[PDB]
Amino acid sequence: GHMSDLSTAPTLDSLRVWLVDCVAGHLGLDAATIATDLPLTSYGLDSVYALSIAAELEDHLDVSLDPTLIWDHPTIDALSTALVAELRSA
Repeated sequence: GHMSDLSTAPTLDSLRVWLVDCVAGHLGLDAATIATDLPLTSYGLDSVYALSIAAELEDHLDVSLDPTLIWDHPTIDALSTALVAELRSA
């Protein structure tokens, strides 16, 4: 019913959906067929794209990403895991 935001207490569903939804909006394609199970390469984006794009994404969640790290989590599964981790250590 009520759409929960995060209240400093984000949920895996809110993030995971954020990532896929983020790409969908970015490219404009359908989220159900974005690439949640595929890397960013599928978008055919240049290396310079990740810089600005990866910056915009993380800039939205008030966080900074690492260089070799971005190429480490090119998928939503990894990125989401890392994102939720920001709220959960272990």
